[PDB]
Amino acid sequence: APQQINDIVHRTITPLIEQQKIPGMAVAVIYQGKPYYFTWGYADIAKKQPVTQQTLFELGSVSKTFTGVLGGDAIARGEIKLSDPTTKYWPELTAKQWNGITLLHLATYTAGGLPLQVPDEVKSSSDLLRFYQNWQPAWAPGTQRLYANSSIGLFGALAVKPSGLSFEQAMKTRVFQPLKLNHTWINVPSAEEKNYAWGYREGKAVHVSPGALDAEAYGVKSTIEDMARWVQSNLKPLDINEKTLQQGIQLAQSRYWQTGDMYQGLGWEMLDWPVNPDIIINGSDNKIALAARPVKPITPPTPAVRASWVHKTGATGGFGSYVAFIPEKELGIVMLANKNYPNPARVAAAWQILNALQ
Repeated sequence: APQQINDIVHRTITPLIEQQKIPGMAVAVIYQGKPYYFTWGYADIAKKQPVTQQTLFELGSVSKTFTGVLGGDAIARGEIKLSDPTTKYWPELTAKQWNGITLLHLATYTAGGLPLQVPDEVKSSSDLLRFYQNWQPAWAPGTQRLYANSSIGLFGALAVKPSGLSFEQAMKTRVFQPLKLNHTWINVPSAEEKNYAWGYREGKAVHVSPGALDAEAYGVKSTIEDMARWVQSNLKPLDINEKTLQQGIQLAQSRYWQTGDMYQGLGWEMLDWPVNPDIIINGSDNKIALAARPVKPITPPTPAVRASWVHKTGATGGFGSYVAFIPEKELGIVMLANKNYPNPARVAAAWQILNALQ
């Protein structure tokens, strides 16, 4: 098998890299619960530093899966409930449109049309309150899914408030450290900058800029080894000894809403396996992924289904990442690249590889 894995990966990824002009890439395949690593190209082109298994990539919105699991862990500690009103955790949010908007709604993009980004002009805490106080919803809570950093970003910031920890402290102590993710960072330390790839965008070497709620929505950087361990932990939560973290991983894969063939978890998105690859490939194009779509609630939320395709795309200006896994098959893939290339190309490649190995 390890050479069959090698050949399916090289047959699929090597043309992808040439077609998309990807400067550097790391891939981890989880096959029967074990990781196999592959690297291509350069972490820093100007310096000709190749990608290795310790290169840090920006995860972009794959960070939402960490936020979802951290929120699930808070649920399992009894610190929050997803049915709780947002205003329970932010009493200054007095404006009337927030009546009935819950943590569930924020976590799952169903608050009623919160926008894709927090505006750049939002810098201070008072800016952020004014932004949400003045937001006018386009839909009633719990009726339309509209993917939004301003939604799940706020979920993450509020979910950690009963703990008394900052979002970064909560994430480090409750998720990163129990799972031994020792090269995963919301802020890369000075000592670790040496491993931090440059992102590349139309001839420019770039790193993600600070923004409001960035840690919660798109701010994690990680290595291909830590992301393989993240997939392992999400594939087999019963191997995790911290009970509320085990339960939080499970809660993040519960099915809270359905739209089309897709189910919204906490951060993670899920479809039944085997999946029609046209559905996930086309559905990752921004024409669908960024569109408003009607949702139906699932009641009670379906406990994490083993025969699922569980996945998340992520981008920053200079990076493109993708994670997919199938709990029933103990099978998954991470793809990290320092160019933001179109999602359907990532999904089709990842599906080609896991399909071959099922």
